[PDB]
Amino acid sequence: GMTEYKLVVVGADGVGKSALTIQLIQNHFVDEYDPTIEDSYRKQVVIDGETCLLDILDTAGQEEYSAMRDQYMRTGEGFLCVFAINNTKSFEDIHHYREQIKRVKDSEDVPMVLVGNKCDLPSRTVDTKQAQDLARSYGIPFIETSAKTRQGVDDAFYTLVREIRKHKE
Amino acid sequence: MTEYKLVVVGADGVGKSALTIQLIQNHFVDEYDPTIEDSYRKQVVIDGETCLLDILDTAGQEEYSAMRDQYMRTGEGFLCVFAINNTKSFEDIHHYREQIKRVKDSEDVPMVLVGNKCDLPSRTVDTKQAQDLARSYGIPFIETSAKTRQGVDDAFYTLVREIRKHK
Ligand SMILES: O=C1N[C@H](c2c(CNCCCCCCNCc3[nH]c4ccccc4c3[C@H]3NC(=O)c4ccc(O)cc43)[nH]c3ccccc23)c2cc(O)ccc21
Ligand SMILES: Nc1nc2c(ncn2[C@@H]2O[C@H](COP(=O)(O)OP(=O)(O)CP(=O)(O)O)[C@@H](O)[C@H]2O)c(=O)[nH]1
Ligand SMILES: Nc1nc2c(ncn2[C@@H]2O[C@H](COP(=O)(O)OP(=O)(O)CP(=O)(O)O)[C@@H](O)[C@H]2O)c(=O)[nH]1
Ligand SMILES: [Mg+2]
Ligand SMILES: [Mg+2]
Repeated sequence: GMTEYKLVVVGADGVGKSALTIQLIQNHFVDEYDPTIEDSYRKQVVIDGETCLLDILDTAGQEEYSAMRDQYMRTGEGFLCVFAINNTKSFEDIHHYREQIKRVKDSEDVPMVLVGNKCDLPSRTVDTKQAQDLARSYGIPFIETSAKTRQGVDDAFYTLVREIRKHKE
Repeated sequence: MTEYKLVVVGADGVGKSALTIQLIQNHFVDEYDPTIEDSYRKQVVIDGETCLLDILDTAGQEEYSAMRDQYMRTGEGFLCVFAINNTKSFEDIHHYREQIKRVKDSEDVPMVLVGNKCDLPSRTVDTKQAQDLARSYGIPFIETSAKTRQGVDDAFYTLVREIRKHK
């Protein structure tokens, strides 16, 4: 009936990790840029008729983290790997997050969703096709999101829960 | 690429148009403008599949239901919408469900029960009562808000998944 899920939101500086989480939890867009150290949020949601208690870890994008990172990558059940569609460097950084999660988990089969955030902006530098091809090579879903409009936000989190559910079964 | 014909039904002022406009245009319509009949196309990716949604936004008023049996036969899936602060709109769900089943000549019709206006603290219809009704119908129940966009994609995507299973 009731199941807890530990979700981890990872990605480079300013991709919108906090804004995506705050949209899901508080139903509003944060226009401010306030760097995260580490925050966690709970949310009880119904996904495919099942009562899920989400425990979401919102991580720091700030580079030079071999600190606290391995522990949450070990504890986390599923990962949202976020890049911003107008930030090519954040997309190139996905390889590093994916590889480190796989290394810490000691598995090639880790519940994960590739998230292309800021899809409300007409300043795209990363094509949907290139990100779709990367997710296909990883064997993971790819979802374009906007923390501003809330487009794809529920889809990204719910898809990740569905991926965790499949892994356990 | 797959086309999906979706029909949004429900009583007067439940937010059928606002839910659709939020999905198609990513904005909330504050104004109340009664619908006669409108349709919208939207290309979306659902579970890796490119879907072309053809959404029919219907009238909540009886006066504009001349196409009702025809769109209930043509429609592949139905969003049956009530407003959580309108008990009469929840009681009206029985009529929409029964007419869809009658026109389709089947008890197995892709359908999602939608409890809209969940952003309002003026609820008159409990989540449990609506969950129990959806359970008795054997259909999913999703609470939505066209204002915040909470549950909107979940409601439309769930309906596409229900159609996909039926097919
Ligand atoms: O399933 C049920 N849960 C309910 C329940 C609760 C309430 N729980 C509320 C969550 C509170 C988490 C708050 C810290 N959670 C913070 C958090 N969220 C994360 C998400 C991903 C990864 C790590 C974390 C972490 C951190 N935890 C780590 O180990 C860690 C490592 C490195 C890091 O850097 C960060 C972290 N308490 C219970 C005690 C006994 C039995 C049941 C329960 C319950 C009641 C019930 O009637 C029936 C069923 C249930
Ligand atoms: N237009 C637009 N802006 C966004 C979106 N998501 C986040 N932003 C903006 O980007 C900036 C950074 O967002 P934030 O959510 O703090 O990113 P972050 O990845 O958590 C930053 P850190 O890694 O230091 O914790 C903010 O000004 C925020 O308003 C989006 O989907 N669209
Ligand atoms: N607070 C809140 N208001 C809503 C929501 N959805 C619709 N409304 C409001 O309800 C009113 C009617 O919405 P509308 O989308 O026209 O409803 P409708 O069911 O299409 C009306 P008709 O049946 O005549 O076509 C509008 O004022 C609109 O702003 C919601 O989720 N939350
Ligand atoms: Mg942050
Ligand atoms: Mg209308």
